[PDB]
Amino acid sequence: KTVVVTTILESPYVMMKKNHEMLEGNERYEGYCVDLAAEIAKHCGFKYKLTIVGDGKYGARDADTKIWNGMVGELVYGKADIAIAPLTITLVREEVIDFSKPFMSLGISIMIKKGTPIESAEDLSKQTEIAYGTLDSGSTKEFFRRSKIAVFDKMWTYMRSAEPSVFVRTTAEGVARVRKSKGKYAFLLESTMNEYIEQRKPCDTMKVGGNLDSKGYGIATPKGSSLGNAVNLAVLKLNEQGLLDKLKNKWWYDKGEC
Amino acid sequence: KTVVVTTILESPYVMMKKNHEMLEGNERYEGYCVDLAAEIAKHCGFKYKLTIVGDGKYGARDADTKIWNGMVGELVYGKADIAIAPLTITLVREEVIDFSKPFMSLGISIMIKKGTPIESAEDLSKQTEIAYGTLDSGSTKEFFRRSKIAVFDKMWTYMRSAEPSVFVRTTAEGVARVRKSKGKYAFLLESTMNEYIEQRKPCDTMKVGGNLDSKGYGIATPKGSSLGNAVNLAVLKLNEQGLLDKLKNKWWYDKGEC
Ligand SMILES: Cc1onc(C(=O)O)c1C[C@H](N)C(=O)O
Ligand SMILES: Cc1onc(C(=O)O)c1C[C@H](N)C(=O)O
Ligand SMILES: [Zn+2]
Ligand SMILES: [Zn+2]
Repeated sequence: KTVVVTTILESPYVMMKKNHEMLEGNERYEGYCVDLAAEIAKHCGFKYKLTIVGDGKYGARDADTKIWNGMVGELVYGKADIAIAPLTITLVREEVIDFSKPFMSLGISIMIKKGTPIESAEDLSKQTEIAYGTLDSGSTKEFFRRSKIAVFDKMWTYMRSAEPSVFVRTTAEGVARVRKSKGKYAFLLESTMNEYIEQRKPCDTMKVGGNLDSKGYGIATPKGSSLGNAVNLAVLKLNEQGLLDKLKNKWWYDKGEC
Repeated sequence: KTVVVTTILESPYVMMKKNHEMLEGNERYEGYCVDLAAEIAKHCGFKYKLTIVGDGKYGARDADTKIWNGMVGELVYGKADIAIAPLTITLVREEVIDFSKPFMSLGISIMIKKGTPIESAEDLSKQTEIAYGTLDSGSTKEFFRRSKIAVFDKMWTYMRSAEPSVFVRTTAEGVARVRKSKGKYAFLLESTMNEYIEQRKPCDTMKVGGNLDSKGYGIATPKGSSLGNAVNLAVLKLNEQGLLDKLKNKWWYDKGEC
């Protein structure tokens, strides 16, 4: 009866409340996706339980086991009823799970420590001094690996065989690496996260150039799930009423520190 | 077995070629959606016939008869198998037809004749010498009618009662009205069209301010159509491969004349 929602601890989408240890259930969490989940559930008429994905991953199929990990895996193997998180709609995922229309629009972007002499993906691909990588088990990494576009293919060829590994387990790891490499490391991540970090202390990173592509986040459900239709219509309704724009302003800029 | 595609004459999505009169069938047309249709048909493996929507409209429901017009209507009443055009994904439409994930992201925008003292929707709403309206039977008009946001709610109350009518039958009429009103008419239309016209002679218009919202265009099919699934996956692949971005650059800026 109670809908099991899988999500991920990724600021500002889902974060632990400062006093979480003294709270119970859903009240332990706060953020863009926590607010969105409450709204979706209310408009669809269901009770739910927020659960943090076990492996803390978004979702990718292991090439040798062919088993899906992350929130995608939670949906595919029946551990969760729905995923409400900054989960990117992609072809490989849409083949195994359903997605509502996008509740957020974004694109792969470049994050640099302020002062880094880099203004585009082309700038990165033509140099070697500054290292650059992406998030593991994410859609950005999958994008580069499967891209036939000149500049991106070249970037992927470098990243896949760069040593030490230029990939990170979480965005927080990528951000920290950018901040500590004194401009010698650039991080490729979605514009949404890039823009968020750019508004947080110590205000030493920035998004440079335009986005490399265009995509969106969607609320996901198991393939053929009955919840799918209601959830999709709810997302459209909430977007048309400006709720999503309000949540973005609330968590990104109203609370900005820079 | 030939798929009947309903579309609309809206540059640069679908336009008649210069020598269209000596051409036949699909060959008569060119544009972003013409190229998209060919790609979709190729990847989904079907032959098709492009047909221009009879009433030249996108799609809205008549409040009294409850009858859908435009391309939406042709899908709903079984006149076309698919709609490949700059058709906006909205709640009221999704309730009667199916939409693929978006192939283009955009938002409502403000078109002004260069020099017009307007920088935002708030500005328009706070004044009256400059009239403004939108396209009839389109998603922008519906947006304003259904929006509960203060500023947009106010703008709607004004447009719905304005006399003469501030509404137009086609974007071409709206653009023409802007160009001939010596700055006394502002046109509310989607950013895609606004940005296109801004790169067209006589280069006397421009998009001002940011978008009023975020939405997307989707390929539409009759609710429950067997084609929906393949088409949706086709759109996702084309976007990930960079084709959609390629077509945008091809029809918007590579051919810009300003
Ligand atoms: C968040 C987030 O921020 N940046 C990324 C990325 O993959 O670069 C992600 C994960 C991505 N949305 C996905 O794999 O769904
Ligand atoms: C194109 C196009 O460009 N501007 C508009 C509009 O409704 O303002 C439209 C129509 C809209 N995409 C729809 O009603 O689907
Ligand atoms: Zn804690
Ligand atoms: Zn192709």
